[PDB]
Amino acid sequence: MQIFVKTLTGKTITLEVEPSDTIENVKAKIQDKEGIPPDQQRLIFAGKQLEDGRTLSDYNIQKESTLHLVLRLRG
Amino acid sequence: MQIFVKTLTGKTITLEVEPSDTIENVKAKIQDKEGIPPDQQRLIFAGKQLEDGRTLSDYNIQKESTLHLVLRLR
Repeated sequence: MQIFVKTLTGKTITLEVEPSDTIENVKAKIQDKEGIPPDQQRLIFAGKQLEDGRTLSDYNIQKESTLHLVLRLRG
Repeated sequence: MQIFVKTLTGKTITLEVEPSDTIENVKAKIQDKEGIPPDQQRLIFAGKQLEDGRTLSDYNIQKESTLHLVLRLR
């Protein structure tokens, strides 16, 4: 399925994910597509900071939902 | 010299740079520190987006200046 990923600047990309992906898998797919380390990715949906071990579908993330990405600057 | 680099939420790093460092060099220094690819970085100084082949001193970025970093999602 396709979701959107959006930063605080409004920049938006599309990302192919599976509903059964863990958040870690989602961050890995962002890293593959964009080169951003997973530990640098804070992903937010509907108020909540998304946790790596949880699954997208369990957060009721939907087809064409948008995750918000914030840069962590962890290094 | 030291400069600061900040995200839109206020996350801050320092970098060791020279006035003659190109913007490409500085992005590569950020990649070294943070793992972020240079072509994924946009750096801004006091409203002005910094261009890869120019140097810090071109923008009158002196010691202890702050730059802001955003992702390009390129």
